[PDB]
Amino acid sequence: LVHGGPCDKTSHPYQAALYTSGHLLCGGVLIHPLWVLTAAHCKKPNLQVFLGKHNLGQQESSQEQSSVVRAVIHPDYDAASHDQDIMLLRLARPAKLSELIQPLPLERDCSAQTTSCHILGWGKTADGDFPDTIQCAYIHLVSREECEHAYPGQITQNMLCAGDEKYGKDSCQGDSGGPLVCGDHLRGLVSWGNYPCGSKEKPGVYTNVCRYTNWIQKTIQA
Ligand SMILES: *[B@]1([O])O[C]([C][N]C2=[C][C]=C(C([N])=[N])[C]=[C]2)[C]C2=[C][C]=[C][C]=C21
Repeated sequence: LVHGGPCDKTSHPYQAALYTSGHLLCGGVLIHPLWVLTAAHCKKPNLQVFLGKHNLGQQESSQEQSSVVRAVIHPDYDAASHDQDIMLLRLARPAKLSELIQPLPLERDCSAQTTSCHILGWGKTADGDFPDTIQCAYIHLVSREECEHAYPGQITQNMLCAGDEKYGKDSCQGDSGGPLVCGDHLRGLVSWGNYPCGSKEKPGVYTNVCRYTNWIQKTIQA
């Protein structure tokens, strides 16, 4: 997460840390006591979901860990374009809910216009290093049109754009599948964007969570 600051330890109960081969691969959102939402490109062997995490370097009294029973990738994911970049992870055990582990409600209405949002994660920072402490950034919902010029012919009804004009706060490698929270509701998931990370000109591209209400429910109820 570029041009951000360390998060308030209490402001991210819904945050998931996805691990593979012993290193942080992705982010995720606890959306149900048994389910983590993430990006589909995060499908890597033997995923280990860590909930209630703040510092990845230290062991914490609030941390909980779980293996993945099932990883459900949207049937229409196109890895070349990131179209339908959504995955559902069935936790081995229903997560021990506390004040530091809580599900986050998803924004079902595609109409909703709370441009005032934020990103969070453990992706590579401005110094080029992976932070042990989770990074935050307040950002705004960038226009369909600006994305249509920043990214020529690479935006669909399944993608949302977000960024900050003044500082250029953006998501980066390691933040994949992390939440875009708007009005205390999940609006999107870190999918892709610009290199090097920075939303000055070219914003960050996110998965459009509202487009997947019926898919998520039909996968949770299966
Ligand atoms: B993952 O964490 O990172 C890459 C994609 N990285 C990325 C994310 C956001 C932005 C942005 N907003 N400018 C740019 C680049 C893909 C990936 C693949 C497998 C596992 C994890 C990731």
